[PDB]
Amino acid sequence: VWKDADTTLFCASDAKAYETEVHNVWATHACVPTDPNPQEIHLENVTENFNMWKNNMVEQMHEDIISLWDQSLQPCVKLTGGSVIKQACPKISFDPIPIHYCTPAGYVILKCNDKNFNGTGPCKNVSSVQCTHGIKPVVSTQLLLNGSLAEEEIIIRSENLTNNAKTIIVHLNKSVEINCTRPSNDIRKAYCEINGTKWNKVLKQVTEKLKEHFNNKTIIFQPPSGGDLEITMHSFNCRGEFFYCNTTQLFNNTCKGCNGTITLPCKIKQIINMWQGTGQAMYAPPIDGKINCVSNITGILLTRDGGANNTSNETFRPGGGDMRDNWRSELYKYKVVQIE
Ligand SMILES: N=C(N)NCCN1CCN(C(=O)N2C[C@H](CO)C[C@H](C(=O)Nc3ccc(Cl)c(F)c3)C2)CC1
Ligand SMILES: *[C@@H]1O[C@H](CO)[C@@H](O)[C@H](O)[C@H]1NC(C)=O
Ligand SMILES: *[C@@H]1O[C@H](CO)[C@@H](O)[C@H](O)[C@H]1NC(C)=O
Ligand SMILES: *[C@@H]1O[C@H](CO)[C@@H](O)[C@H](O)[C@H]1NC(C)=O
Ligand SMILES: *[C@@H]1O[C@H](CO)[C@@H](O)[C@H](O)[C@H]1NC(C)=O
Ligand SMILES: *[C@@H]1O[C@H](CO)[C@@H](O)[C@H](O)[C@H]1NC(C)=O
Ligand SMILES: *[C@@H]1O[C@H](CO)[C@@H](O)[C@H](O)[C@H]1NC(C)=O
Ligand SMILES: *[C@@H]1O[C@H](CO)[C@@H](O)[C@H](O)[C@H]1NC(C)=O
Ligand SMILES: *[C@@H]1O[C@H](CO)[C@@H](O)[C@H](O)[C@H]1NC(C)=O
Ligand SMILES: *[C@@H]1O[C@H](CO)[C@@H](O)[C@H](O)[C@H]1NC(C)=O
Repeated sequence: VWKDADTTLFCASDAKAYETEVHNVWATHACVPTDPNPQEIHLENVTENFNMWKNNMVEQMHEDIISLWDQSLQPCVKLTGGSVIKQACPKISFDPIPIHYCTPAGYVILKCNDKNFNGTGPCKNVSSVQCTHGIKPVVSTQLLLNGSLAEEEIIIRSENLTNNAKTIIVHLNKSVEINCTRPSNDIRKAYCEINGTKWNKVLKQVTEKLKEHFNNKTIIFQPPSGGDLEITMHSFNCRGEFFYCNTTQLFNNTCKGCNGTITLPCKIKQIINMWQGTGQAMYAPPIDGKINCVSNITGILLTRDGGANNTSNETFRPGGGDMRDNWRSELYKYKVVQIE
């Protein structure tokens, strides 16, 4: 027997000894070793209600990544309003690793094994576990990177699809590779390569699905309508450098004669609007050599235009900024219960 409850979680990872990569270093002192023998217990004929938009695990993971980034990605200058601090900012080794979130004695994690689970409402195939799976804490905007994939169809996730102020998480069932490079020897100019055939096939399927939720209306994609570079661009961190990539070529409804390699223009930025809290961090110029990251696009962050009930269209724009939706997109099938 159990009841919905919150408690302090603990983390587990496969961190290595002597490795200087910051995620490894942080997991070495902040987490325990991964469960050598994990085994979930199935709860026969048990239906449970989940709410990925109201999940204290998300808040706790957010706390951890903030602590991780604050211990590892030390900006040269942090203009956090008023006075400014110019601490140490050596170049570091940055590559996220999987982190497990685990419950203490007296608690368990309920796991939604419904393959069409959209993140809210009842779950028919419930299992109990001691730790979540390994979740990579990938910080990004617009595109969710290096995550898990929907096991069946593309899933639409939203706290309330009818309210246009609620972010939509698109969970893909097929990943799309995005290959980003800053060639060696403008040191800040880069480019991301995406296969256009693939991207346009998935993007078409996303419109088909969104049609299902918006009574077969005309689905239109448009670039963000204003804001800072972090959300009008696809932002992410590659080898400790902050990439800002123009996704206009991705969120055009054009696709013809357009089906080759899509080349997104990118910049490595030194001055960043932080995602942890309102403030500005400045880092040193980028490192030498070929900077390259090959990542899987496993989801999209979408915001729907308002003032369209009286039209025949629904316009969708890439979103982002609140990193909790990134953790949400992986924590959606977990919930913490107390053993009564
Ligand atoms: N948890 C709650 N409830 N609020 C937190 C909000 N608090 C306050 C201030 N916050 C902003 O103001 N933000 C707006 C800002 C643009 O002005 C950009 C920020 C960004 O996402 N930065 C970013 C940097 C690097 C990478 Cl790689 C990346 F993927 C993203 C988001 C966030 C946290
Ligand atoms: C229910 O979940 C279990 C894992 O706990 C899985 O093996 C099984 O295929 C699931 N059943 C359905 C119908 O999805
Ligand atoms: C998710 O599924 C539940 C089923 O109970 C439904 O009530 C809810 O509207 C769905 N949400 C979305 C965004 O499809
Ligand atoms: C990228 O996707 C492929 C297939 O979708 C998968 O096998 C691979 O593990 C993924 N890579 C990462 C780093 O998640
Ligand atoms: C992904 O989901 C779409 C529907 O959203 C479906 O048409 C397609 O066949 C699915 N792909 C795979 C590989 O399951
Ligand atoms: C969803 O948002 C719409 C639009 O504001 C609102 O009218 C409706 O009450 C919301 N639904 C719920 C269940 O809160
Ligand atoms: C990524 O792009 C670079 C430059 O275009 C290329 O040299 C490299 O082979 C690519 N790698 C993959 C896995 O696509
Ligand atoms: C792009 O994707 C399509 C379909 O997924 C594939 O057939 C094609 O070979 C890819 N293009 C390149 C240059 O790899
Ligand atoms: C992205 O590129 C398009 C076309 O070159 C341009 O109109 C747009 O201003 C760019 N995005 C930003 C945020 O500057
Ligand atoms: C995604 O995973 C690949 C393989 O592990 C890695 O090379 C890449 O840097 C990751 N991307 C991000 C944005 O962390």
